[PDB]
Amino acid sequence: HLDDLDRNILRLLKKDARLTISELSEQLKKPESTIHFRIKKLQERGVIERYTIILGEQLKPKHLALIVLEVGDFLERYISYISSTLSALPGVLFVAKSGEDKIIALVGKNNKDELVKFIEENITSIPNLKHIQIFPITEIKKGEDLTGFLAEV
Amino acid sequence: HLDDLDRNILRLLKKDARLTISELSEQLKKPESTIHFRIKKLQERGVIERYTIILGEQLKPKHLALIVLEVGKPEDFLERYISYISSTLSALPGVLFVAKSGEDKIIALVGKNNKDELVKFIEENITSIPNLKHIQIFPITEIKKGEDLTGFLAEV
Ligand SMILES: [Au+]
Ligand SMILES: [Au+]
Repeated sequence: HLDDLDRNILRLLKKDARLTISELSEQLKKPESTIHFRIKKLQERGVIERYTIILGEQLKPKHLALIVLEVGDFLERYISYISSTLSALPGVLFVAKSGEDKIIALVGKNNKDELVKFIEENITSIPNLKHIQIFPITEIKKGEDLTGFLAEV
Repeated sequence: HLDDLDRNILRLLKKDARLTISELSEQLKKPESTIHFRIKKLQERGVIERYTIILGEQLKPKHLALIVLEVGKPEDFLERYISYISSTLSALPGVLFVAKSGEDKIIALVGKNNKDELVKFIEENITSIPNLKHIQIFPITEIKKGEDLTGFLAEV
């Protein structure tokens, strides 16, 4: 399906999605036609799903915590309720189900006491409620751009 | 300092960064030269940090897991030991995502294609790490907010 030309195109566009057809041709030493037709195929077959931007600077939250929460058939539904409630809240960047059972959230605020207060009013406050682990993120070694990607507004 | 027009431009670009200035000016009802200037300015200040693509399900990992490691004992040695495990993990295929929590934990996001490749991954690269007090594995069953994370982090 994908050969090395497709993969090289995708790698360049992951670093800088502004790169035009003549630019990729000059960087990849392939004719402009060839590249044009490859890109057009990656887009029609959904391999490139979407073009977006990474936010930097004053729009990445300063303090991040990862939270894993465990609730104690009504169960499918209660996790659905908690997770839509968390999804609607500002500074909640990522929400996922895990097993039956569990919710993973990444939350971010600009003040650490604001992040404590937020946990504490919106998460530790959920009824039935067996366990919660909070993992404040002190540094990111790989995937630093994730915050700028998930960050809203 | 950001105003409503700054935010509105960013929202649309976060939506679809293929949107050109003339399309943004039509959608926002602002002269083209204002949009243009605002975009150059956000790019210069690093508010728009980077333009990227999100990969489609052919290149996304089908099975994702979050891993939480807690080190028992490697204080200057703890810091250095975590760096070592961080760098070892980062160099591995499928590793999305590595972060340090507090002085003693490593958080990783791993994608593979089966259950299975993940089990085999944990056998080989996680339970082989010496001096770990705790290992937790949280399979991602369903992403509710942020589903395009794995298309963003997917390596090719
Ligand atoms: Au916290
Ligand atoms: Au395992």
